[PDB]
Amino acid sequence: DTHILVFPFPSQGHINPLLQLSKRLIAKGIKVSLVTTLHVSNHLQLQGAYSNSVKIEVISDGSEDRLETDTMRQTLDRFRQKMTKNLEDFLQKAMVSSNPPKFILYDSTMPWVLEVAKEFGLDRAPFYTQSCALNSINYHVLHGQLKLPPETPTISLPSMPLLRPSDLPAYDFDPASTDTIIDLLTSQYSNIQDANLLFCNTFDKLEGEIIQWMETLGRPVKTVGPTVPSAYLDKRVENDKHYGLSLFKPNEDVCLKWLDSKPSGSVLYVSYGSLVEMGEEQLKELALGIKETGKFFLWVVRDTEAEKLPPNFVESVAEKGLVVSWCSQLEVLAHPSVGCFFTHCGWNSTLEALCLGVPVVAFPQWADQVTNAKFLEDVWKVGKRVKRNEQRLASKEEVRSCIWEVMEGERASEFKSNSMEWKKWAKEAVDEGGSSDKNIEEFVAMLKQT
Repeated sequence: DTHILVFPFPSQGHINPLLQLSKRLIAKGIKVSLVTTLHVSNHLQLQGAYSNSVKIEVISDGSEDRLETDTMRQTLDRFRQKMTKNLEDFLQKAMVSSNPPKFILYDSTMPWVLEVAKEFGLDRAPFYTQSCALNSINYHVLHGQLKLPPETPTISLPSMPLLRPSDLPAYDFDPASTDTIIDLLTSQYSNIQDANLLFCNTFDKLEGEIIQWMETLGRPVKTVGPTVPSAYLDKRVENDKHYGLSLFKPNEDVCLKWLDSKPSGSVLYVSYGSLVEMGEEQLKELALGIKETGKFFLWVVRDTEAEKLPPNFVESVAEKGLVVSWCSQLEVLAHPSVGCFFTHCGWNSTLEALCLGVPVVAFPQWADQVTNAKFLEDVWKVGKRVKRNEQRLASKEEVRSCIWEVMEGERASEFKSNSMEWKKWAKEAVDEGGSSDKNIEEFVAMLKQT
């Protein structure tokens, strides 16, 4: 039996994609051990009950954890030194055991894993959990064809759409972290020469040209996405309705009953992200913009954010708006009453919109979200970006008009038509003989050749 290690970066947004790939691998008979920290194993129940369940390997004592006093460098230098020793310690034992691991698949955000694999003579592959488009951008920043301040008003990278400065990741919301973030991002492409493969959380129909460009860098590139549960795609992995490894523990939901009573394709599902902190002025323009559409909306917004809503807002939308602390985004997006998705354009939510065939109103906030929004609007053509002002503030009218344009406007039919197509192609890719299934089959066969 073939054994591999999967080593995600310990942050929500990064763990899910690897857990999901780990499920496709165990479904093809690979034994998977998940290498992770004391902190992640305490807050997630990763241990399934079965013979083929992912084995959880805690390799840290918690002393590598982020302190709230830390400057980003401090958090990263410490994480690296301690986790480097932890992995080395783990491999010193694992590699001389009964059936040692034949591979380590690690989040591309931890390129120092490659150096450890190299010392132990262990086959290794980084996993790029965000768009291939952002692999092009960061590679070009690394090799100098692109600067941290864009040197021109239009950027034409090879095999890419034209990008403006406002289409490029904005990592500068904390002008103290920006350089640290960019060096960490650009450092994921420096040591690829020694990578067995480069895994990408995308699919060939979505980013084909960019993936073909990446293949020119000299290593085999395997598209294995989207990492969305099987029950919403090919449905070949029994019970796969959630991101996690252990048996799904349903919350008590009010959202689906509410959606059941609204017309087919009628309601705007609103989520500007579980991690985004939105200022009160923008929050109010967003709220009144949604209200000024007169459409049914379901808005999921956590209590610390909900606190910042205009005092009488929730009461004023008693008829049309359901504003709640939690729903299952996957179950909401899959619901026939949901016609449009107002999103922050995080890669994970972007893949879910594409997979579940829901047109978007793109309200990107930080980082790769701006580039994800550019592709959703101009490349995949499944909706529109809220126009924002010089101040970056999106007015209530620009929120209202954008929602109306996507849901009711001239290109409304086109957005839905294109979303149904991307839903088909996404399912195709992960279904038997799909571009992604074939990359996973190929990988599994290679592993079996030890």
